[PDB]
Amino acid sequence: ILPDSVDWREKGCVTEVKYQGSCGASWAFSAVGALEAQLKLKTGKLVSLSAQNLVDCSTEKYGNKGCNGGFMTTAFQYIIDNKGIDSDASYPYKAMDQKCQYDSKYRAATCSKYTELPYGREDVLKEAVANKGPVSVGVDARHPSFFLYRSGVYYEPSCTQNVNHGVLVVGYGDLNGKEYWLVKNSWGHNFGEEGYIRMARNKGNHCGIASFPSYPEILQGGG
Ligand SMILES: CS(=O)(=O)N1CCc2c(c(-c3ccc(Cl)c(C#Cc4ccc5c(c4)CN[C@H](C(=O)N4CCCCC4)C5)c3)nn2CCCN2CCOCC2)C1
Repeated sequence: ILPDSVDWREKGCVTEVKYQGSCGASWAFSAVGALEAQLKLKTGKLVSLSAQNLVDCSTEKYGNKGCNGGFMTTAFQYIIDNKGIDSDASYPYKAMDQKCQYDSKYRAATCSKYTELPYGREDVLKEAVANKGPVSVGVDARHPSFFLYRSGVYYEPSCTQNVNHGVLVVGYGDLNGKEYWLVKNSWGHNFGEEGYIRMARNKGNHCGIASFPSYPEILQGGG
């Protein structure tokens, strides 16, 4: 059923790693990264979507606080409510709160709905990553080892299932045995392995990677 390893970069479904700088917008980058994959899947076009759009426009109605943090799930809801999100090129990232400047002329994607996965279920997360696409997740990124990660599979004994940082699961596999989740971060290419971190998989919901997963969908009609 499920492949032993998945890497959605292999299908050209993952945009370049972004750099959030001095702005707590990991939640926005995680959300656009998940939708970028669906847009390529459904239309063949890979285009970076506007995290700034979310920072500026998905605000108090969505419990989001711009550069002070927010949630992928309600980011998706904003995109649904708004009937669109702009391309990154048309609405570029400035790493600060701005007035909402959404322009339907430059809408690059929509969202029909989003699905939240059950808490801590790494088997269900694996199936979604394999069968649906990259999944937005929160992790516990509070511990210094996360900041210093360079290579290998990340395991932090002090990690908890309480999450405060948004990332994108773009695959999974095993490094010489050691099972991992392939995680796209938004701290630029100088973080980890060219912007990516392999996070311990199947170790009791390590760092909360499976605590609050979600993914959006762009539906093609229905029956
Ligand atoms: C405690 S819990 O784990 O139990 N859990 C509690 C329940 C929960 C959590 C997450 C979740 C899932 C995924 C992510 Cl990614 C995040 C997050 C986050 C986040 C992202 C960024 C920042 C902060 C937090 C905190 N501030 C940071 C900041 O300001 N910075 C400025 C200085 C430099 C950068 C940092 C930025 C949170 N979903 N749900 C379920 C839906 C919760 N409903 C969502 C709609 O509304 C009402 C609440 C957290």
